[PDB]
Amino acid sequence: MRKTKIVCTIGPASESEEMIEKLINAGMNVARLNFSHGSHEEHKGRIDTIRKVAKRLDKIVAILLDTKGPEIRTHNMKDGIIELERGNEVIVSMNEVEGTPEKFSVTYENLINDVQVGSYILLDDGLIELQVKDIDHAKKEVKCDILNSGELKNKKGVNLPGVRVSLPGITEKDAEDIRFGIKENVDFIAASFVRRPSDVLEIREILEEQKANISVFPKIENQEGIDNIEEILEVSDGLMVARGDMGVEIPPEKVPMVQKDLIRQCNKLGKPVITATQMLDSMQRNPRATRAEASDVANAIYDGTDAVMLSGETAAGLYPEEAVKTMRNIAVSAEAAQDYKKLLSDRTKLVETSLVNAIGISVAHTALNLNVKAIVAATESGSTARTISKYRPHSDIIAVTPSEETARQCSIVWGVQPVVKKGRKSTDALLNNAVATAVETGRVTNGDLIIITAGVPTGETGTTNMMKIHLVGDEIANGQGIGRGSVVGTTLVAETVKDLEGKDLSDKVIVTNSIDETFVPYVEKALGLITEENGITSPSAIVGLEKGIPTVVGVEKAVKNISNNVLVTIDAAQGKIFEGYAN
Amino acid sequence: MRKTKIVCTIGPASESEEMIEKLINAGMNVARLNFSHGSHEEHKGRIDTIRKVAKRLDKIVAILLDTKGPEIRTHNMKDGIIELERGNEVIVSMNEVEGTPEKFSVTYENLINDVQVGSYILLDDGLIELQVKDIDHAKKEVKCDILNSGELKNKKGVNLPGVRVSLPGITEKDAEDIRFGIKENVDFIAASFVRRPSDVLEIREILEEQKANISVFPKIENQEGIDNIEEILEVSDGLMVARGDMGVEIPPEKVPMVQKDLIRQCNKLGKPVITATQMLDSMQRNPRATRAEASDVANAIYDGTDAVMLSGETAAGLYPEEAVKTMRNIAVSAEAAQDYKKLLSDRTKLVETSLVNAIGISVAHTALNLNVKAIVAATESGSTARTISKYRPHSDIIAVTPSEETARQCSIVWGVQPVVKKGRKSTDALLNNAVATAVETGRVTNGDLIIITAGVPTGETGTTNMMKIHLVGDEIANGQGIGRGSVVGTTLVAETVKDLEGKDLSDKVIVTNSIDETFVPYVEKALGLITEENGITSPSAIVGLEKGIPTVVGVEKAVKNISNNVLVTIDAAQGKIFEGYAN
Amino acid sequence: MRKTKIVCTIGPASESEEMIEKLINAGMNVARLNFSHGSHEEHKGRIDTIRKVAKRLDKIVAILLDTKGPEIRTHNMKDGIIELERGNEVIVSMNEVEGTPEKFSVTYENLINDVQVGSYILLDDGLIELQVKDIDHAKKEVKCDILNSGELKNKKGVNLPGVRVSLPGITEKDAEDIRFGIKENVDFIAASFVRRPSDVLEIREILEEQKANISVFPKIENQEGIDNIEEILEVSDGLMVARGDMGVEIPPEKVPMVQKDLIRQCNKLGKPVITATQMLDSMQRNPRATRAEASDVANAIYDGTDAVMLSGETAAGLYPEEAVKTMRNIAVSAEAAQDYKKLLSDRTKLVETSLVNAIGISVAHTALNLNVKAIVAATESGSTARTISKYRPHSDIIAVTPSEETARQCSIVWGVQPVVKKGRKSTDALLNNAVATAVETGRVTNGDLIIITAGVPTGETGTTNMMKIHLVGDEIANGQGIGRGSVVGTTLVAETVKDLEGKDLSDKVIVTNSIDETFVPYVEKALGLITEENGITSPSAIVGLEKGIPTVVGVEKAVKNISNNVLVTIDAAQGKIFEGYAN
Repeated sequence: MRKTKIVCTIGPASESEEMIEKLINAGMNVARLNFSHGSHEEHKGRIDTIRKVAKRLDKIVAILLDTKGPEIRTHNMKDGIIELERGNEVIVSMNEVEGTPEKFSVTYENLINDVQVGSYILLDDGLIELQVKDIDHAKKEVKCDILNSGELKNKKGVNLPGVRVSLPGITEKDAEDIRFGIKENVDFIAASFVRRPSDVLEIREILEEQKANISVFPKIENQEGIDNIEEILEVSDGLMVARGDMGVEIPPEKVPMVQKDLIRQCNKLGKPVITATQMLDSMQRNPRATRAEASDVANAIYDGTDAVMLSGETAAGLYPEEAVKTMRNIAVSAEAAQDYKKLLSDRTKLVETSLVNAIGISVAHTALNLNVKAIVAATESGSTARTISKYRPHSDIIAVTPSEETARQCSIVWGVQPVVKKGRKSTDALLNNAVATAVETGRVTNGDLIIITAGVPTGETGTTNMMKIHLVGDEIANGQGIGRGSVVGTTLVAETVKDLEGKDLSDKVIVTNSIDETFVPYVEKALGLITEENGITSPSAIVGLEKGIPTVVGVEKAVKNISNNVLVTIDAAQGKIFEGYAN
Repeated sequence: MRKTKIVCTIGPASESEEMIEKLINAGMNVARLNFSHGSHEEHKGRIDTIRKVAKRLDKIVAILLDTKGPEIRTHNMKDGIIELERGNEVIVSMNEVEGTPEKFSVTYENLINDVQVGSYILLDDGLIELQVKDIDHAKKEVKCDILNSGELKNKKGVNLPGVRVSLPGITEKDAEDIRFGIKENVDFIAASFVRRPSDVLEIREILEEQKANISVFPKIENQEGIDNIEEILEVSDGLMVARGDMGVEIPPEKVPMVQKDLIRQCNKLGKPVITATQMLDSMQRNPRATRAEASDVANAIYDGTDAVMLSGETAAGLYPEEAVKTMRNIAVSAEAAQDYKKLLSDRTKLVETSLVNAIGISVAHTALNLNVKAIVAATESGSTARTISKYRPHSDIIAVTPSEETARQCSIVWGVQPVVKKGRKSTDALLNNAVATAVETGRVTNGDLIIITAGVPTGETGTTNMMKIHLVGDEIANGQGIGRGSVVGTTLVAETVKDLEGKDLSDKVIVTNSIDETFVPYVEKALGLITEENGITSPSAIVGLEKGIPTVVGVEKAVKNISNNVLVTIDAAQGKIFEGYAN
Repeated sequence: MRKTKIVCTIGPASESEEMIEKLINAGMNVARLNFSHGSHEEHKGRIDTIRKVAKRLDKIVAILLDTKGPEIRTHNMKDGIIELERGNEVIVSMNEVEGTPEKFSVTYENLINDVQVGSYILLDDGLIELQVKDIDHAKKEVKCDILNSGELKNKKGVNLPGVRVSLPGITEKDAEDIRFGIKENVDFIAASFVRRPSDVLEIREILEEQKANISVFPKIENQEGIDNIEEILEVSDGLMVARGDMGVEIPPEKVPMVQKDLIRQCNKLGKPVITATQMLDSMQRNPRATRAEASDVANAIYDGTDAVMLSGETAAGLYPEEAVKTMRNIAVSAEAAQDYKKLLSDRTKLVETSLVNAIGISVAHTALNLNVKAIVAATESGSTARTISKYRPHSDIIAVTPSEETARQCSIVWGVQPVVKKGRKSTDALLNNAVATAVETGRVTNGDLIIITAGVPTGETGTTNMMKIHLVGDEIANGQGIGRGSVVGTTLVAETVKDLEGKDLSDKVIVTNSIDETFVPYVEKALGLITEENGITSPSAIVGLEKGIPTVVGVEKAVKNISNNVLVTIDAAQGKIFEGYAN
């Protein structure tokens, strides 16, 4: 019962074997490595630690590699710092220059081809905004009106509020960074500043060369990306919503509504979504998060995020463990109080009709109606686990897989708790393994209902194409059931009529030889009835059907075999009797 | 595509081997033997004929044995005929007497205990009604006011409009008649004048002695039976609605509404219902039924009947074949024009939540949404077939079974067409047999979608607990699919750009080596695209995703292996290519 | 198109006539006066300014008076500040004392009777929590274990996490404060720390004395209040959800879910809800709100709030206007992108069946289906407006009323824009006024559909009991309509066949004398047809019905009266022709 997965950025505060252990124990599911900073040397060092500490603690943690991305910086500035007055003008040179309140240079020389008169330009993560007055293609200079007078340090960022910014999909560095991911069988690549399908395909063509198999998760940080969200997902394995970065190009006021609609669009196609940045940022400095921050995280969950990400809190914060522990607690709480009927009801309408989704909706409704304890999803790739996870059911999801990487592919998916069991061949084994695996988790015992979905035969696999509903054994006794109902209650083995005379409340299922006239007054006071032998019109059978009591007759040696005062469940249809609570 | 099953009463008109053949060919599913008349000697003679002609024509026909039942006749009457004036009085003696306009005797001596002053009494199937004026328990005579002056022949029937008529459940004769049924492994026992659960249980205790296994179908002919419908079904395997018999005790005007509500209550619990009597009665004499009769039969179907019954039409009518042929035609027509969405929508609300029904509703919705050609139900008993049949889906039901009797048990169930294949053990074999059996019926071929429901493992069986969705093979080629859509259309193997230059309409999926710049103009005019080799960002792949065309790349030897101008289906997800139409 | 109402707390930053003007123009609908601070003298000064500036700008602004409430403070502390160690113990004296790390006093002497061993106690708005170790009723001292070591200033608050805190419903001050409200005909009283019905009734008995008529809105700040939400609303006129206050006694993590469920329970009964505190708090200091804050406000709206409240932002913040302007913008945006079908569908299921609600659900569905521009609700009290507002329709609500106070009563209700028109008597006048008032708002013109709901006759009033659908005039021409359809398009007055020969596209409705054979080819190319005279089988009439074109015949002087090239709407049923777009 945890559902929403926790991604953590590893940094100086949490390279430590000792600390990486604590974070894993505190719920970390995926390790982010941010390639904005650090050398391959450093990143490789942390990867080894995570692997090592993971397989000592015998836990499944994924590695996520976050690229730096293309960007539009300012070039160097004169005296290190430069100022810009508020009603004034500035010239943005496409050619490199030293910074002056008049002449001022940007690294993306092709800016002049993207903007036009009236377009806004933002500097130092939106610290001070400019606006395009004139464009001169001879001199290649863009003359602008300064608006929010502020200082300007050296290599500070520039943002053009969409504006089809025409950078490449990936930088040369990124291209080398992602081959380093390829080298370490890294699990996830979060791609930066994505904004058209091209930008992903560029990563995927580098992957397909080394037959890489890594999941690619775009970072949608501007309008062009928001606008192209469907076509990006078409080509992507998942998605990341960087709010901080987004809040520069599109107004803070509007971001939460945008966020909702992105997450929505991922839930639709069953792609995992990571909600990123500005989660618990005050826990770099403090040991507990502020209310405004807690609210934020919750809304992340209500909106429908497969996962939640900690940035600086864990990488270079004074409280990292606390940051993860807290992240978890908020998760569990925010989930506890939400309606899985609504959640389903929303997804039932939202997703499309397909062979694969048919089984999704079947397993969803069924799990909800029959109140199943666990859905065990047998997958080689992970797409079943996802097809089940998109419909968001209360039931715990269990992704049994033979692939150690696809296990880690699932650590980020909502609801799914993956185990790695060596593959069976035939369905009949597949099913029995499922049941085994379910129980060995401690998550289900004998009373419980389990639904087993998988893609058989497991050769072609591809789509998931079947489900079995399964009550986890295993009938204590059986015989001929009269009536169709059922109940639970503690036995009262009565060897004679006087063996239950003055010591009688309701709430019990009596276990006798047969029913006399002396038994018939006591039986109707009870909850159930099990009788030793008998047929269908017998005194024992007939009395149960008359007074609406679920009964079983012809029960081999009920008085000897069935114990006294032990809780039991009787099933009128089927004619089975169980160890204590079932369905 | 036939659904509603046809029961036929065998008689003098249709004992003939020649004629029983023609009725089987004309759609007969179940053979009614009415034990109101005829000797065991005769009934045994027909049973043999039916068996013999059935297993020659290699068809599954059940036998139904219809009991006569308890009844309340008049004793003999003076001069053979007697009359009764309209404003007069008559005495009904509980002691036997010769009939007189005053003194007049009834076989059910205990009538005096069931009626009271004011109660109505009906004579000769409701020819003339009386009403109770006084009761004398000394003389044991019930003094009545005659109301509808008519003649009165000897052994004519008497009906007390409910009135808990206190006859037994079965007569001595019936008790002997049903052991004769036990002796011939007869498939069904329609029990007459049932009205409380007792009355069935009396048949079922006689069955359980010889471990008989026969389905018992009550005949509900009066208020007490209508009133106890739920409790009767609780104990019964099915039901019959005798309208003629009912129309005596409850007003013709009201019967159709009562009928509806009975059928409804059977559909709820998945018990088969036979709608009986007054179907095509004018076809004893005529070669074609009247409009009023046709309308009747149809309403039977619209109301929801698993089966339709012919009485005298087939037993002692001049046109019997014609009566069955016509019964079929009306069935097919009345089904053709009904809405299986409504039908499902009705049952979705009407039936209860249970493990078994979960699979029903799953198989129902799924079959409707994905437009599956056939639901193959693997049963040993028949309950899966029925769990599937109650939700009434468009899809043909196919009950594969190892039991030759449970095959016949299904002949009467709506939608289900049973086959008898020798049992597999493992699920994996189970599934593969299903698919086999489906195809061997000629009812599904390769393009088609099949749903396979069954109760695994097949040991415990009891409940049905799983389903598999299955597309009947078998991918002509495969490779790397770009996009997620799909289409059907005829190939155009283009070995070069000029190989499709001037000979080009839309509606085709081109099969080339790769895409040049010379191909790109033609590709976007097409429906689909299959290319010889290539990767994901290739010219061939990229152009498809841009222009929304479903494509596959990396198709081993597409130009050589895939034929020209043959209809094909391409599946963008999965990356498969099919022989001609699929899903 | 604004819907969600904005309440603003007036303070030092916004007492100014100049600034109160700017806030009214920036969307303020209700003025909060917080009686936690300030003297009657001050509050009276602001009231006058609001009234004055309101009736100069000719706008309806309500006054809300927010009581301080009962509370449990600490008494004075030694040296002004005192500290408490983390694993230590503290004694909470029910008798006043100077503060010491050991002995420590609380103003609510009866605390000892509410708590028990194990109960938690919170200090300084949940800064440091304690827990009850022992209770001594002799000394009247509660011995506690300190848990979160922190400092403790003088008069700091104490909170017992429910715990039926047995304070009174109102303080003596509050009792005097609310009579001051009575003295200024103040519109709303937000009652603090409400938690049982008693607490409201205490305000309502003080009101009923002076026949006050003021709406009372509880502040639900703890479990006892959450738990009793239904019974409190039973007795209340509305509600406030103070999140800050709530977030002390119940975990930040859980509050959003609680909030939803409270708002839900108000929407159910049609009581207005104000979502309060922690909206845009960073706008005390900054000119624009943070993303996390925006998100919050939006969720307020998605949850279903009739109103949104600004506290310190407007009262003692540097940016107040900006705070209201921004509050508005977020509102309009968060509404723009929500589904009024869902909104209705949610309320349709949620609210109960009643005579009054019948009209609600009728006016709701109808407004959605027929896409009505405005619902004009004629009220004396305001309950119709509210009956209409609870079902949340897209249509603008217009509450026409004779009462200047009930106008202000509606300023806070979702959707409702109130006008004050002097009362009519007869329904027929009532209706015509509605239509007048709707148009005079500029919100509806002639093409538009208006629904008029009201409670007639207006004597008894009480419930709302009727609705009229009304198309805002006024047929340019009329005659005999053939067909039943309708269309809009620009006229082409054709005096002859050559008067439309070569100058012909589709998209027009031709207006001729009659139809020859020379006209019949051109007519079928058109959208509509209006002909000068003619009957029903005429050449002009017949051609329209054959080719499915909406037409009107017998139109007095169509060629002279109807202008050329002016957009018009023709209605086949009714036989009317309109000025340009209708229904």
